[PDB]
Amino acid sequence: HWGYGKHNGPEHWHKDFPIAKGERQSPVDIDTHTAKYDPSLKPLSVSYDQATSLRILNNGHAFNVEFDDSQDKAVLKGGPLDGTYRLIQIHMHVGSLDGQGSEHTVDKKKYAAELHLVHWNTKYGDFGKAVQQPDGLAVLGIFLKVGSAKPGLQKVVDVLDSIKTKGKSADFTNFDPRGLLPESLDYWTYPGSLTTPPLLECVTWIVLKEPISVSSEQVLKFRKLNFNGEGEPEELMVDNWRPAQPLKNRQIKASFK
Repeated sequence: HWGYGKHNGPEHWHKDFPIAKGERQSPVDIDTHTAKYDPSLKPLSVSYDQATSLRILNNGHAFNVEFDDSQDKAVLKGGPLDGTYRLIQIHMHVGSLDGQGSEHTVDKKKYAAELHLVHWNTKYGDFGKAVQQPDGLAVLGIFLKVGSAKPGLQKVVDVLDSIKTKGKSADFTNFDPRGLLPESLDYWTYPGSLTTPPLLECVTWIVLKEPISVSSEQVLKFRKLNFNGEGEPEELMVDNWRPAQPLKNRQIKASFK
């Protein structure tokens, strides 16, 4: 399998998934002095009104919240997107200390953590089918910076002990993902990939300019999950982020001045 350690980490990924060395790999560093402001990028349309969360899982690589995507109940539209994209999974990437944790970086600065609200293009029928298309996913990347407690993350924080080890999951209905959003919907966008195996180059990345805040106590608690299964030596799930990949001839655009 794979992970973030020295023996199964980001450097080994290409052996099982040769696309790891692709031309459109994620995450990437967002260079503020080169990213291009595009006046024709429409505003993001987040419609999470009837969102239906299902469960939270510790998959052994990160924890994730899975949603019911049987219909258009929690969708992303607008921005650089054509059509409708359904929310299926929310993943969190976190560091071992405040100075690192995010996968995307801004002028080389790593945020304490990064959330990935993974949505898939409805013209493809489903997620599995969508990851095979260059425009099958729209992933909203949201940075976390230490500050005031975020009500939305607190919902996840309260459940962390139920999913301490790999394979453990818990009911996670009535979770409103709007609570994970910053004030501003301004963003950066570029074509990229999944940041975890299979690393399929299928995503239109939408990385929000404004990080959401997380208290010290909340991040402390997010670093208490384990990569390992119950009964195996404790390996804290920290620094589960893939580093920035080669931008190639790709253009990162900004929806803001």
